Amino acid sequence: HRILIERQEMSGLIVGILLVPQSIAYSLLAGQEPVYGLYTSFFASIIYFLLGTSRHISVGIFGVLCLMIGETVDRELQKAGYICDKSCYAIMVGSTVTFIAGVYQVAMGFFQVGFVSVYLSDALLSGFVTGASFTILTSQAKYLLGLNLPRTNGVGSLITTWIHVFRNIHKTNLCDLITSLLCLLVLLPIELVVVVAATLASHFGKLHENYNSSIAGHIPTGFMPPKVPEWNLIPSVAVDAIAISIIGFAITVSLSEMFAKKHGYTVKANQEMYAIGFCNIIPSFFHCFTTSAALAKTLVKEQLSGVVTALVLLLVLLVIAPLFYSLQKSVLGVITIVNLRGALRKFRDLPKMWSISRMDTVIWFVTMLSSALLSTEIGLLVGVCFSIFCVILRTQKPKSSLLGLVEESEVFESVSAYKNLQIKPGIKIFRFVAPLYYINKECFKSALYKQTVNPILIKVAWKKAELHTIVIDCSAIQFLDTAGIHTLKEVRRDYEAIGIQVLLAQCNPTVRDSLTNGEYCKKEEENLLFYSVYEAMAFAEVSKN
Amino acid sequence: HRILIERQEMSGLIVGILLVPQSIAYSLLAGQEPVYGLYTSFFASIIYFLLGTSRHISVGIFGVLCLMIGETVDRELQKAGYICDKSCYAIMVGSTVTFIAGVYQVAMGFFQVGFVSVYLSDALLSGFVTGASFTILTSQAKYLLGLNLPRTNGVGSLITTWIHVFRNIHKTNLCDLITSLLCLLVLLPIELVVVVAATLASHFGKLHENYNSSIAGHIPTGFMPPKVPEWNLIPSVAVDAIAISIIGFAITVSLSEMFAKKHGYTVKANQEMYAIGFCNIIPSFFHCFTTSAALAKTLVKEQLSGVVTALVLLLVLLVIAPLFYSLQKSVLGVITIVNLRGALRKFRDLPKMWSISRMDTVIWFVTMLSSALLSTEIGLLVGVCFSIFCVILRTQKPKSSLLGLVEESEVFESVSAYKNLQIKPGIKIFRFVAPLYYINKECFKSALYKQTVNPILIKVAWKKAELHTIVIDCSAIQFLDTAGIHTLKEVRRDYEAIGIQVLLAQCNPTVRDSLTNGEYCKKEEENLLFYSVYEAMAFAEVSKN
Repeated sequence: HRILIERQEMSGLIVGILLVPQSIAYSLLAGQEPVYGLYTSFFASIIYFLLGTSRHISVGIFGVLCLMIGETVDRELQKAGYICDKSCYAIMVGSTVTFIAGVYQVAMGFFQVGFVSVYLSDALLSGFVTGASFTILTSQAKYLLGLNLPRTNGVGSLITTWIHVFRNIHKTNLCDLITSLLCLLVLLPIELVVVVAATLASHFGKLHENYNSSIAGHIPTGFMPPKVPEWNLIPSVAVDAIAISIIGFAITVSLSEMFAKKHGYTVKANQEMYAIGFCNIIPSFFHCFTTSAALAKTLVKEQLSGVVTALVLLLVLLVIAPLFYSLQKSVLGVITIVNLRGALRKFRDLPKMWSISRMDTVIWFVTMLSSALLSTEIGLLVGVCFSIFCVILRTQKPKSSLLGLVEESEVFESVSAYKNLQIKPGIKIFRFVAPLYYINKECFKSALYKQTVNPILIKVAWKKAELHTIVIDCSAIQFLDTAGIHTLKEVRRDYEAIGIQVLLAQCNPTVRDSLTNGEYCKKEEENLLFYSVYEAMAFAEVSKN
Repeated sequence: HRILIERQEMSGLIVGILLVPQSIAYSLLAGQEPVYGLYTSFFASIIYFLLGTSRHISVGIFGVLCLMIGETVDRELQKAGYICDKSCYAIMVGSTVTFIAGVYQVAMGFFQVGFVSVYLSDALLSGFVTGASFTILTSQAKYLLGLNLPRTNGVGSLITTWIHVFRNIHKTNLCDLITSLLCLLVLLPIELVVVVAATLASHFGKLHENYNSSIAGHIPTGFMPPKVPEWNLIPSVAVDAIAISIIGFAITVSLSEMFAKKHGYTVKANQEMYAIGFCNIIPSFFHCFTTSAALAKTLVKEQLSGVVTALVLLLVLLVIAPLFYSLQKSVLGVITIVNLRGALRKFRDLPKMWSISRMDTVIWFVTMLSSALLSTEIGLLVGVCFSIFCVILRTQKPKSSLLGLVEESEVFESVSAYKNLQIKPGIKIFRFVAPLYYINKECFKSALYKQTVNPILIKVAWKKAELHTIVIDCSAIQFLDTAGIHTLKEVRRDYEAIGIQVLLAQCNPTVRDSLTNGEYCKKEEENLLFYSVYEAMAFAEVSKN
């Protein structure tokens, strides 16, 4: 009773006016002069308009990217202790990091090795974004309170800044706090009106006369010399540029793909990789720090309209620049806070994530904690690795149950999950859902010994002094590592020694090849491998009689 | 046409005489006085006899363990630049590492958290052992040549020592080389005769008169004060002790289990963990450096006989000690080389490993290279992580094929691997062997779009301007992460929009719960989930007509 089978041989003005206040900071947070953030936004929009495929996205300054480049800039400053002065040296450092990141992105795009973008899960990404949003929140807290705490960096930056704030809660400006409260209650085209009102009030009332920290005049136009990167700092920033490029292009391709799935569906991942690479090389020579697809802006916008944004930026870089100076830094802080509100709202729908899948929620929380309390790069690395390990954990504990026959059908279901299932005596069909390899080898052996009889104990009892065949269903066993071949041979040998016959059913072609290479089936011994659970069970029934 | 199923609610003298020459070195390699290796062997045998369960093993000095403790000792010496003198300080350092490793082992045994022992595969272990064997070979090369190269440590120790040897190949003793050649040709109870002859020749001929480096007199007995560990160096050695304890107890349990499987089969893993823990704490207070199950000795032996070994050791520690001094260090080198021959022979059977499984062979080679060229601890870590990643790689590229019906049966086989399979027109049964999660989501979508039609392209062609149902077999899909739920919903939506009906078959109970929680099945929409490939295919056949 066997079957023989043979194998084969426009709206841009809004964003453009939202980007002006949304840069000074993302530039101040980045630790550079405010006009250079505007340079970054302008060059990013212009470059993406020249070449790009998203057709609905706002590439440019990305909070998290600015935070990472700022952390790298601060570390390089502390290492060097810095013509170069202060702003210029940091700006060159940022440009060097940008050039290296763009080179990495373009190399990955050309090599077609962009598969490294699949290790992010979007849950790791949401957690990482939320952690960075909290980090930006604490960074802007000192502008919110008009404080003057010393610069801090490294693991535990969040808690260190918070405890410094607690140390000198007092001795504030008390005008920045008041205007921050006013801007907060207004915010909760609102941003444009808010910045206009704040600028008008600061200019009319002479806020800086009361020691209120405000934005100084940023040099209009300028930037005439296209200073190339120094390239001596290349080794000192390469490791940071790796993570910067990975995050930037992964977020860009994710946003492009999601918007294309919304409509159009014409986004080519390799083309976006090329575009984000050239959005970090050509601008890098033009005093820029980074570029990536911005989550919030994209929401504000929702690529010709992008040109409009650039135009507005150019106007702000041509004649509207003095209209924006002498503006209190607290307004930039509250603007940053209300833009991070969008990423912060992900907390509200935490139960929805918990209901769908628990391990993902656990990965999300672990990534959040590692990317907020610890450093950003360490947080992302902890996230990617934790996700890879979680896949391993699912294999280590694997569903395993006996199988029962469904009446008037050949369907074999799980008796531990489905009721009214018939099992004839002397036949036990074991089912192991996960792959069998070195990790769950002991678990597979223990589960089989528990559901069925234990051959070793019964043999030792016999030496001191019902069930006759076992049908091991391998339908769900995707691969069998060297340890698996040995485990299966050992199981068969023990059960043969006790007096039981072990039958393998529904084996994958790959598992069949692995068993054949391991000499499990000997030389056409037969009665060991079967193509269906039903056929093997009927064969056992015949063999018993 | 559906089925309704409801869910449930003696020989010891030989080893003892082989251990004397097999310690001086494993002590010299460890960077300590030779008599302390004998102390370690004696205390290990005595402790394991008092408590233990292997009943066939030779716990004691393990080459790799001695190498690791010696590397830690050398690094601590360089950090401190060292009453303490030279030998005593290093000995205290080793004892501290031993105490910390024993504490770690006993804590893991008590906590029943020994599951961390399942991440080694025995292929990673074989590669790690081979790499350490090469490291010991290069370390003993300088005794083989009677050289005097300066001490080296860190990543690239092997190549650095080799290039130093090349730098001064000349200016050798030329007597140590000759006696090493003689011992080599004799070796290739042989070891006992060899050491006896070497000692007799060295004593009679006055080899050290010709600047031949020989073993100095080691203090007989002694060790009366049980000097407790300093405990100030505890933080400086904890990270090394972690790896030391993991390797030691994993090797011990592996050897105990394999020998028990050979016969007896009474080894309890937790009891062995406790024993190896107490084999590194009580001796640690008695001037010992480490303890683990030795691979080679065990072969020499093959626990009452272990006592015999201790007795011999005690005699060597009582009155036979001066019988062993003034013995050329080259003899110890050749003895170490011929004992590493056993681990080196694993190269000969490399094709056998390649035939059984290729990825394991790749893991073995990667671990070998990382544990020989780079440092030992970095090699082991590179091994464990690489193995965990390799499981991920198998999922990223997953077998995927269409399914065909087997004549006069309900068996559905793979048409890409099995011939003479019937597929009626308009039905395509896709099979995805690996789990569906964030890693292979794109691969699953691409494979399905390739074998069947591509809904997005056909829809865009229709907008610019045969197959009617798809049965997705989920029998091998163990788990569905949040991304999987979204991918399946997107696939169903696209195929519904084009005009095709998507059917899921043989879903696991866990996958059913995941789909239900993700609102894939809506509210009893039916005709979406089926318990068998046959039932869903017949339902499609009826629905077409």
